[PDB]
Amino acid sequence: GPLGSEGPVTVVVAKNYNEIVLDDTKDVLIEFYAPWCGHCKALAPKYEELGALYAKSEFKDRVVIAKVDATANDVPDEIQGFPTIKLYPAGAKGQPVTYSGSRTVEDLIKFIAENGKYKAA
Repeated sequence: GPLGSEGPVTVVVAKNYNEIVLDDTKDVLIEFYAPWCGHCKALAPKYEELGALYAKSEFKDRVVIAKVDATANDVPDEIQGFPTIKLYPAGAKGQPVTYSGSRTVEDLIKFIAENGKYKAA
């Protein structure tokens, strides 16, 4: 009620980065960004919306969309910059998709269900 915002997306830190992305029993969506980057700010509200969208509405107990920062944490995966979007298909621990630049939200959603093994959408 009084507090509806705050903590909208799932949090993934080096302390639980592996346990999460590893979870093949469910759909995982990790997005890396920088707290100083501007382009990331615009993608912040977008990725945050769709995140909680299915995270609780459709795949409440099947999908997990979290966002990590390149400042300090696990992030074993390499990055050219940051504005990155990876999707781990449930059951396929070796087929993470890599976005070449988010253009819209409709594309990010259709991707999770397209590349995602669980079809989180």
